[PDB]
Amino acid sequence: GEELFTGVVPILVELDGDVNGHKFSVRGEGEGDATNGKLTLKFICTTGKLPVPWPTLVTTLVQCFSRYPDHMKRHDFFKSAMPEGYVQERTISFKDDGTYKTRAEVKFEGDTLVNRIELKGIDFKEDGNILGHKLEYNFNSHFVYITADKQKNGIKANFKIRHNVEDGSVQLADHYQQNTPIGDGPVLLPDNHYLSTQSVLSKDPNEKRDHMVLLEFVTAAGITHGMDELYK
Ligand code: NA
Repeated sequence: GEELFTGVVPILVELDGDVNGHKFSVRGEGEGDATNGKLTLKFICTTGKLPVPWPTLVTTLVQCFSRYPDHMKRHDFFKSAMPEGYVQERTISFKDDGTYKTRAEVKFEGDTLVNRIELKGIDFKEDGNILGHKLEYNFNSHFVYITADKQKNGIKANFKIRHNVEDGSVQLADHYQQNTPIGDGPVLLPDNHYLSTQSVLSKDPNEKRDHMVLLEFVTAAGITHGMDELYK
């Protein structure tokens, strides 16, 4: 629950991926400050050069660090499932191109929040925007729409990621997401709401490996009951 996130929490991220047969691994380390909604992470492709653009992996590479307003805390499924954790699965459909399917487990190893991911990508075009590395190294702001999934005792989400392309166009990546708690502990199943996300991608000038430095800010919104400063 909430008590596990009141301070700064170390994060580890591990990703094993296969896109069109290209096998790669990514490791990340950093920390999260859920009280402010802030993540700071650095990711390295430990197998060598990454075969897809780093921005395509941002959403896959810990929504338990979202800042939920006080009046919305009872709608925070992600923290409610901690420390035992949750499974997060997605299908990501790149318009006019291939698809990623991802399965991750997000849980605590003691003080550290760990996101361990398997990713499979298929049907990508060899000189599409992904395998052709035509996406700009930057990231837009989005809304993540959450609803409860009673049957699976978890949540579903949907959203559309917009990836800038180097020729000025936009590459859409449609996200379908399901989260299921690990084990049988009680959880908070929320009313419909959304996350508001913002991200900054950068590079470490002293890092020669293929890598991504990430700053991310996420808050929850879409419910107003109990937010008394809004009465005025
Ligand atoms: Na919360």
